[PDB]
Amino acid sequence: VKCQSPPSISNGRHNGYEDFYTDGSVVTYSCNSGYSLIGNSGVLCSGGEWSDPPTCQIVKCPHPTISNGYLSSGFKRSYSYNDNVDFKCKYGYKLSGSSSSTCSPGNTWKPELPKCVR
Repeated sequence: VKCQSPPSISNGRHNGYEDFYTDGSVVTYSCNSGYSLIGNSGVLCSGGEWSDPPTCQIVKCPHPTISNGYLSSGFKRSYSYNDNVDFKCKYGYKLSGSSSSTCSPGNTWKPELPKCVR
């Protein structure tokens, strides 16, 4: 079985390091300047069939806010895919949820923002 170069994708493209993949190979796809590449940064042609291909969407999360348990490690007026914001529970409060989230590739803060509780 063989795996020719992968076809284009969601407004994105593919450019690994060859033009005749076969099996167990991978291709780091590319997204238009502005679209985030979601997935395992590399398609996976296994058995002559490309699989688990990444996406080319816009990863612009809202804001990693929370009940006083805001973050104090890396928070910018704007973020996108990654940018893990650590949540500093305001005062001796506990963060019910996750004290460390990140601007995922779906425009959000995963895991679910934390909750500063007592």
